[PDB]
Amino acid sequence: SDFVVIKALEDGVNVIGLTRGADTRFHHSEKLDKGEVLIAQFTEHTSAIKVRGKAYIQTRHGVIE
Amino acid sequence: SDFVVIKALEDGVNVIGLTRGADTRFHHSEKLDKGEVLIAQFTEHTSAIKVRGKAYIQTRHGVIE
Amino acid sequence: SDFVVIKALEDGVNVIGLTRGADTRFHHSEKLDKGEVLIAQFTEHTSAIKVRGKAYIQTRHGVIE
Amino acid sequence: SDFVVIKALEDGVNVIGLTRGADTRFHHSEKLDKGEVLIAQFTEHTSAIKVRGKAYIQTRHGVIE
Amino acid sequence: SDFVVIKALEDGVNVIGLTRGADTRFHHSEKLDKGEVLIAQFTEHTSAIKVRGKAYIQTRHGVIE
Amino acid sequence: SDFVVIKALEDGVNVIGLTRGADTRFHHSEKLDKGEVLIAQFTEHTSAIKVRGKAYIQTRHGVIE
Amino acid sequence: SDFVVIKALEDGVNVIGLTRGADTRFHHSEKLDKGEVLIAQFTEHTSAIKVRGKAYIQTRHGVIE
Amino acid sequence: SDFVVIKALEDGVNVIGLTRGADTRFHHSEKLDKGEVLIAQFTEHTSAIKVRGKAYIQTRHGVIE
Amino acid sequence: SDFVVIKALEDGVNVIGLTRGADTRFHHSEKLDKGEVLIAQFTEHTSAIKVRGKAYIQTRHGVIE
Amino acid sequence: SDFVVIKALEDGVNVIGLTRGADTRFHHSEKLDKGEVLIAQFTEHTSAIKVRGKAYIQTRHGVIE
Amino acid sequence: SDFVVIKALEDGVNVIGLTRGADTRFHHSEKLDKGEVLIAQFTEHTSAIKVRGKAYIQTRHGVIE
Amino acid sequence: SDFVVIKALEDGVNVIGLTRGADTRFHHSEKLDKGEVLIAQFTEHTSAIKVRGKAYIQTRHGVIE
Ligand SMILES: N[C@@H](Cc1c[nH]c2ccccc12)C(=O)O
Ligand SMILES: N[C@@H](Cc1c[nH]c2ccccc12)C(=O)O
Ligand SMILES: N[C@@H](Cc1c[nH]c2ccccc12)C(=O)O
Ligand SMILES: N[C@@H](Cc1c[nH]c2ccccc12)C(=O)O
Ligand SMILES: N[C@@H](Cc1c[nH]c2ccccc12)C(=O)O
Ligand SMILES: N[C@@H](Cc1c[nH]c2ccccc12)C(=O)O
Ligand SMILES: N[C@@H](Cc1c[nH]c2ccccc12)C(=O)O
Ligand SMILES: N[C@@H](Cc1c[nH]c2ccccc12)C(=O)O
Ligand SMILES: N[C@@H](Cc1c[nH]c2ccccc12)C(=O)O
Ligand SMILES: N[C@@H](Cc1c[nH]c2ccccc12)C(=O)O
Ligand SMILES: N[C@@H](Cc1c[nH]c2ccccc12)C(=O)O
Ligand SMILES: N[C@@H](Cc1c[nH]c2ccccc12)C(=O)O
Repeated sequence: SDFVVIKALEDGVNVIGLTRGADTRFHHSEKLDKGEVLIAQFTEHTSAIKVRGKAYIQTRHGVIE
Repeated sequence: SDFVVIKALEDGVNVIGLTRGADTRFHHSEKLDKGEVLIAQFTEHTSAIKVRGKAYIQTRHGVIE
Repeated sequence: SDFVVIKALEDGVNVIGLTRGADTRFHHSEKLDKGEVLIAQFTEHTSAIKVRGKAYIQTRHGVIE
Repeated sequence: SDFVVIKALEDGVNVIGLTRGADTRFHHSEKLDKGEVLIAQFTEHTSAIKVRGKAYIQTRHGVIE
Repeated sequence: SDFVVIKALEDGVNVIGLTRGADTRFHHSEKLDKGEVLIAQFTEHTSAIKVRGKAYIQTRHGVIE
Repeated sequence: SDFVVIKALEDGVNVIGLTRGADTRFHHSEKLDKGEVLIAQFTEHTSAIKVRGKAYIQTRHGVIE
Repeated sequence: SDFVVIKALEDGVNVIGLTRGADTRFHHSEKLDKGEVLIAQFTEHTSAIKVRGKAYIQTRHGVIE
Repeated sequence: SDFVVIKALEDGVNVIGLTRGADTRFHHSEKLDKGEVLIAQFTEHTSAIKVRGKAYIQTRHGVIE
Repeated sequence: SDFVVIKALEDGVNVIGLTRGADTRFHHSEKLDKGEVLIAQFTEHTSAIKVRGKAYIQTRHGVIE
Repeated sequence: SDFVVIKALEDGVNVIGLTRGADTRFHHSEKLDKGEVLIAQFTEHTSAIKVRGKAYIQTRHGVIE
Repeated sequence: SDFVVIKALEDGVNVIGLTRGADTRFHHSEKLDKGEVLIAQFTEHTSAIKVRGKAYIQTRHGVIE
Repeated sequence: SDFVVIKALEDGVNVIGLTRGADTRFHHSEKLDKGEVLIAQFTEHTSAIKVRGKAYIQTRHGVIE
């Protein structure tokens, strides 16, 4: 499965997993402080990922700066 | 499954998931504030995605803005 | 499955799904207003997609405008 | 399955599906007026596609102008 | 399955499908007027395609004219 | 399955299918007149193809003339 | 399965595995001192990886520093 | 299955199929006169191909001139 | 399965295999003298590899030193 | 299965097939005259090929002469 | 399965196979004298390979000199 | 399966097959005299290949000499 790389560029960045299925809700919010990184897959339970806060992101489709 | 990357360039960008199957209706609306990102897959339940609001988008076919 | 990216360049763009199978009818018309984007897969129920109105389109085979 | 992209360059363009199987006949004719686009797959029921009228076409093998 | 793109450069171009199997005979003749295009697959029933008339052809191996 | 493209450069070109199996015989001879094109697969019944006469040939391994 | 390469650029770097499944908790924290490298897969039990501390990271999508 | 392209550059070229299996013998010799082409697969019954006489050959590994 | 190449640049480089599964602990420590190389796979039993000591490392994602 | 192309540059080039399995012995010797070519697969019965005599050889790894 | 190429650059080079499984031990040491080459796969029984002594090594990830 | 190409550059080159399995012994030594070529697969019975004597070797990972 595909994954995304998220580096926080400030404190309090939020990486949020949305549930896979007919129901869509937030199931987890991971806090990243400045400089911390989360490398997160799409999975059986996560089919969309939301990022709140200033972050540098890499995916297969390129960079978000 | 393929995914799309949506960066909101204004508050209130709406990412709308349309139901897979014989019938087509929206099943989820996810709102993004300016600078927020949604990385969203096509899934068993979502076979089309509509984006309303000023956004920067990446897919396998490149950039749409 | 393949997907197409359609950005409306004017109000009232229509993205129309044609039924997969022996019969061919329109099963859904998605109206896009100017600047809205639809990212739509080919699916069990949709084997052809018609676009009416001024639009910018990306597929695996390139850009249409 | 492969698909083709057809943009009408004049009114009254006709995209015609030919039946898959031992029998070959037209099963559907889709009319495109100037500037309209059809993105159409090969399918269980369609193994050849005929285009009548002035059109710009993209397939995996390139462009017809 | 592979497909071929045939653009007629004169009226009456004939695209001829030859039967798959131990026996070989034509099972279908599709005529194209000048400027018309046929996009045709190899299939369960068609294992060779003959083109008669002045035409521009694309296949996986490139252009034949 | 692989296919070959044969364009006759003179009248009376012969494209001959050889039988797949322990035995090898000619099962079909397709006559091409000048400018005609045959696009022919390897198949359950054809494992070698012989061409007699002046022709332009494309395969996956390049051009023969 | 995909893997990530993490080189600690200071003492006390923490590479944290998050549990695969409906629930998300930290199941392991691997402490890296300066110059140590961890090469870690995504696995049945780990579907997201968090990195705290100054580190140089390689994944399939590029370098993070 | 792989195939080879053989063009005779003189009369009396011989393309010979060797039997697949524990037994190795010639099962077929196809005569090519100057300019004639044989496009021949490896098959259930042919696991080596011998060419006698002046010929131009293409395979996946390049050209023999 | 992927593998990593580790060249020790000093005596006593430690290549440490971490257990695949719900639990994480080291199951093997392999020491390398200066100039020695270990080429090590990810496996049923090893889902993360830790390297301690000055080393030159190659993986699919490039060089880490 | 892979194949090799062997062009003899002298009379009496010997292409020798070695048996697949626990035991290794030659099971077939095919002789080539100057200019003759053998295109030979690896097979159920042949897992190594020895060439004796001056020859030009192509394989997936390039040219050996 | 992947393989590695090891050329000894001095006498007494040691290529050592480590056992696949929960248990890790040396199961074989192959001695290479100057200029000798071992081409060795990863296998059911070998999931890590250790090289002692001055050697030139090629793997899919590049060269160790 | 992968294969290697070995050209002897002197008389008495030895290409030695090592047994696949828990045990490792030499099961075959193929002597090559100067200029002879052996093209040898990895197989059910051979999981490592040793070369003694001056030789030119090609594998998927490049050339050894
Ligand atoms: N529960 C939704 C989540 C989702 C994925 N992609 C989306 C795009 C738009 C809206 C919601 C989604 C699903 O699995 O389909
Ligand atoms: N329910 C439709 C949604 C859809 C996907 N692609 C489309 C293209 C056009 C219109 C609707 C659609 C389907 O699954 O097929
Ligand atoms: N119902 C048709 C729709 C279609 C797909 N491709 C086409 C091309 C031409 C005409 C119709 C079509 C089918 O599934 O086959
Ligand atoms: N019914 C035919 C349609 C067709 C496909 N490709 C063709 C080429 C030539 C003529 C007819 C065809 C088939 O499925 O085989
Ligand atoms: N009936 C033949 C048609 C054919 C395909 N390729 C050919 C090449 C030569 C002659 C005939 C053919 C077959 O299926 O095999
Ligand atoms: N009947 C033969 C035809 C053939 C294919 N490739 C060949 C090469 C040489 C001679 C004959 C052949 C076969 O199926 O194997
Ligand atoms: N338990 C979650 C962990 C996870 C993976 N990717 C994520 C993205 C965001 C939040 C949590 C996650 C899962 O397996 O799905
Ligand atoms: N009957 C042999 C033919 C063959 C293929 N490749 C070869 C190489 C050398 C000698 C004989 C062969 C086989 O199937 O294995
Ligand atoms: N036992 C863990 C080991 C592991 C792999 N990748 C990791 C990343 C972070 C922490 C631990 C790990 C697992 O198999 O999942
Ligand atoms: N009978 C041996 C032949 C062989 C293949 N590759 C080799 C390399 C070295 C020595 C012998 C071989 C086998 O099938 O395994
Ligand atoms: N027995 C171990 C050997 C091993 C492979 N890769 C490793 C990395 C580090 C330590 C040991 C290993 C295993 O199969 O998993
Ligand atoms: N019998 C061993 C042979 C072997 C393969 N690769 C090796 C590397 C090192 C030592 C021995 C080997 C095996 O099949 O695994």
